[PDB]
Amino acid sequence: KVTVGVIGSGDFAKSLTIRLIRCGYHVVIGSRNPKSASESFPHVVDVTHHEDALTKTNIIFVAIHREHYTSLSDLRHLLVGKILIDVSNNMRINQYPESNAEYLASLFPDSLIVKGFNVVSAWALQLGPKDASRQVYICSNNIQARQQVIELARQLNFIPIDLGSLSSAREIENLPLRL
Ligand SMILES: NC(=O)C1=CN([C@@H]2O[C@H](COP(=O)(O)OP(=O)(O)OC[C@H]3O[C@@H](n4cnc5c(N)ncnc54)[C@H](OP(=O)(O)O)[C@@H]3O)[C@@H](O)[C@H]2O)C=CC1
Repeated sequence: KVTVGVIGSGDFAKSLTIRLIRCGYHVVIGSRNPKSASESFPHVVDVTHHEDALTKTNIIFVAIHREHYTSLSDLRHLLVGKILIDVSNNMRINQYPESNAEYLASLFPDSLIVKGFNVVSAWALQLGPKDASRQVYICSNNIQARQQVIELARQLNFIPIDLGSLSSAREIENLPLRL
């Protein structure tokens, strides 16, 4: 089984882990408190500290909020070359001078940041997307990473919508707030 990483242990991380297992992946979780977080996950999930989880995969969902990204800054060297999937949303349209994915890319300039899955609810990861809204919008400045995340979306039974460069991340982040 291919191993996919998730940083965080909240509702989104738990729901993502469900879907990843159901679709045939092995999951490693990086948590600040893995002994505590371990009960929030099945025994088949490897719950560990961030620095250990990162050695077990090259593709990591960053299932934390933007305001906590700098808590990972000391991992910069270990994260070099890894795909970081920015799943985040904000509470306001155009909240910051940069999109959350561009902010994450500025913190980890030698990682490969891909925006994706922010439009998917936790409940949708558990039950599946509605048949008329299976779409997940994906973008990145790195074409190869973008295509890997597009393929992961397909394996998770979503319809990936390729919006090209990371410049698209801002309006992808605005979309849940628009109607
Ligand atoms: N909930 C949802 O339905 C959706 C959420 N999202 C996005 O997913 C991401 C997570 O959302 P959600 O699960 O609801 O968020 P939570 O508020 O549950 O936070 C998630 C994780 O953040 C981690 N973390 C929390 N604080 C810190 C910190 N101070 N430093 C380092 N890590 C920290 C915790 O992991 P730990 O304690 O294990 O370290 C925690 O389990 C967000 O970006 C959100 O916008 C996207 C679509 C839907």
